Amino acid sequence: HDKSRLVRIDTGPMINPVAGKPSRPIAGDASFRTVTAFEGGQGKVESGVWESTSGSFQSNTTGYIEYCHIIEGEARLVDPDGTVHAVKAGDAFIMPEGYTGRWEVDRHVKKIYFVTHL
Amino acid sequence: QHDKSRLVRIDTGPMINPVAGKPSRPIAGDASFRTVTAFEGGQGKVESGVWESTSGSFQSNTTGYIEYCHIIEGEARLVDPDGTVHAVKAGDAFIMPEGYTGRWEVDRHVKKIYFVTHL
Repeated sequence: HDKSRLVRIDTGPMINPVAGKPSRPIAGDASFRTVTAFEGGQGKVESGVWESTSGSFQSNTTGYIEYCHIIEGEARLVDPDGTVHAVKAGDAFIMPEGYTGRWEVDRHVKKIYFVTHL
Repeated sequence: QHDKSRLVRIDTGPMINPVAGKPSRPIAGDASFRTVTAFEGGQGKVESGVWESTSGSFQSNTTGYIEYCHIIEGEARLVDPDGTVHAVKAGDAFIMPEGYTGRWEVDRHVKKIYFVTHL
């Protein structure tokens, strides 16, 4: 990217998505597709689109803060103490540094992410 | 304030106790801002919340930080230094890179979620 050109996040059909799988699977066989939209701050900042199929898996954001904006489908985030957060298209949230809750995806979900490494 | 084991949800409902502001580089129309901070982290490095502007135009200057914007209501145009026009409306997400100096043109009213990371 260049300092004088706005970077738009394309929420249309994913171009050359990267395949992935959760590193902390719980249940089901969730698989991921990601497209990076932006990289800056000498490797410390990244943004793009991510998709998951059904399943459950644990987060660990030790070392970074992540903003999420659900754009399609739905999921539940369940904090370590059991507090359930139902998220659906249009919902925005932040996983603070060192967040270790889990994702439960009944069907399908897509989000925009913005990550800042500390 | 926040805790590492509690998800932080950004309230996109009515602005509660917003802080009033004005553009640093107004162009035309006396745009007036309201901001509500949702999150502060990384010992001053990261801030996120909701921001609104009334009609008008103003020039940005993001020297020292990267800003993610997600339009949640209304619409605007962002015009890059070279004249490239970006029409933005509800649901559109974009990033102003560090040192961005394009301008905003708000015909009526616009509201966005912002996430800023200082460099």
